[PDB]
Amino acid sequence: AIELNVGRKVTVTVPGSSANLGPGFDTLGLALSVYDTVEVEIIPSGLEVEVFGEGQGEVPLDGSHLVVKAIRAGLKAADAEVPGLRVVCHNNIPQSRGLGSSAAAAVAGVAAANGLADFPLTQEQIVQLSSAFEGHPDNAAASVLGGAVVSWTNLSIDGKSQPQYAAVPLEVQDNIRATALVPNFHASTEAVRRVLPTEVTHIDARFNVSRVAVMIVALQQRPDLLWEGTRDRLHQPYRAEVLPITSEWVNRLRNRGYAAYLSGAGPTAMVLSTEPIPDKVLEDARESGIKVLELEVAGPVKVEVNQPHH
Amino acid sequence: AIELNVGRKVTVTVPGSSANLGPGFDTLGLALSVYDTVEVEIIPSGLEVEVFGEGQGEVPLDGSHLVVKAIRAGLKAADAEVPGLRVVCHNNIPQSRGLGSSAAAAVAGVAAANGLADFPLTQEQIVQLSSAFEGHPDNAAASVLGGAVVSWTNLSIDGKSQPQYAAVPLEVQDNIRATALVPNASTEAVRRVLPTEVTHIDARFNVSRVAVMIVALQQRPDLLWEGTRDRLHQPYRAEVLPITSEWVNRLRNRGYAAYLSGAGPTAMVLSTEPIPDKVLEDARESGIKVLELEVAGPVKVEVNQP
Ligand SMILES: [Mg+2]
Repeated sequence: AIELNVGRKVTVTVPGSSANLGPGFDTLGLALSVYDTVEVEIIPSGLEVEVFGEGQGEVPLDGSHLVVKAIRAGLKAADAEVPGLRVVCHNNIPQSRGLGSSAAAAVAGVAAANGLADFPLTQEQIVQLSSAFEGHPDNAAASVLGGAVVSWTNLSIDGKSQPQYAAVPLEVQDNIRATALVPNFHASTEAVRRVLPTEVTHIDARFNVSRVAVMIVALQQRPDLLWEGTRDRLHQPYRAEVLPITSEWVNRLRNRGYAAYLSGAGPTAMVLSTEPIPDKVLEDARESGIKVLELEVAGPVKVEVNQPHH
Repeated sequence: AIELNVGRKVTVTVPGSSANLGPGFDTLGLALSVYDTVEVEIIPSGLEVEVFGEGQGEVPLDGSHLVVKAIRAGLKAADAEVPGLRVVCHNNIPQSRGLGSSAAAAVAGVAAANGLADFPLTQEQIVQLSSAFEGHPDNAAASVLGGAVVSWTNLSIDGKSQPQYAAVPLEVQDNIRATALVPNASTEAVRRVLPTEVTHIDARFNVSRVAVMIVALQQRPDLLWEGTRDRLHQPYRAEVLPITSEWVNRLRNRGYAAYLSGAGPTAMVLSTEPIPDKVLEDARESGIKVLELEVAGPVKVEVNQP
């Protein structure tokens, strides 16, 4: 293993992301313009980790351990080692709201480690390493690649064998935007997959196959089809049971023609459009205690090298 | 939840520990005179965690997340809340070498949390909390109570929720010392070798020897040798840990009560007189870092700023 020098420092800016996008359960992801910023500096000894981003008076954020584990895993894959690390995080991605906070933290750490080692790893390797941690693969890929992505896993059966995680970028039309409606409750709990059935009808499976295909063309060239492409029968009807309020916001929005869907497993409802959502709709959400984020589709994780080369 | 004051600071000193002690697998534990120091201070905002203690040029140490996890769980149990934490660790307990570094970090965090919240927790609660992170109350209880301890990881209450962890102090003879032989290995998943079943006769053996061991620790150090014999984990770990198993055997073949500390790779010897240099230096040649330890007292918490 090559030893990296004291003073080497990078600054990683990683976007959050939204998964599923309606019918694209465990496969589609969309990077969003809300960011965690992770500075990593090689120091002579010790591990120093700082995490900031919570409101005044509130309890400290999560993910510091996740960023560290990801940095370690990246350094290993880069065949590099360090005598010491200082890690400083400014996290703006809302956590446990279905906006890809954990996945982004893993991506930041792998990408930081890669930058520190002068970038020996490929994008494909970064997607592999970051996806293996806590956050889902469709989120991690979005945070790495930017834009909209298709992701998939090959469960290697010879034998253990960690799964392959792969992803490819979609083209997104430049005028598509994303508006998040983020409720307060840290719920949903991990009982949103205990609600997913073991069996579905062939007809419903068929339905999702065609609507995910429609969603992909909607994203790339037909934003008038976003409403059709965000229909789902594989996960949202079941999760609606657990998130009755989020479901009412999605239904209300969809009934008015908005391409609304459940962000990941919730409770955030996301709306994709080419025009801004009307003020009255957004202020109604805000008065109800729902945070409104008027976001852009984000580009890829960015790694800036702070320490000059000589 | 009650909000604790900004500027309150505690300093926790925690001992490492040795588990099993031969036959007392997942039960016996002994606190040892090598320490971690954890300072925790409530600050206005954010989380700041620092861990130091590795040698010059070495990769940084583990356990910073464990200490934080433990502090959180201790704050929850104390029904306390904080706006921010500064956590600084100086660790001397060698990690992944059977000397209870992980468990001590958990103990440090819960104890720091307890002290920050003005000590509303009982000793028994602190054992429960800190043992939960490891599933190894023998190490955890040792670091909390000090001395030697008997712990029962069982009461897996009940089907299914959080198992209860408890322990009680043994009184150790004052002239009993511990000499650790640390290979300067430790590849994990070490229950490869732990079988699903074992013969009633081998089970018979350990039950009698852990009992001999308790008496040996309390009043008869001449029985340490007999008390440290095992047939429930050490012959199986001997497969994955040779050199360790050979240092154990050639020490037991002389006048010495040697056992596998935790799961290894450290070999530990309990005795009442110092081990001869004419054997220690023979170990230091073969890559072994020799550590002469005493039995430690309980985790200590200083409130350095009210
Ligand atoms: Mg994963």
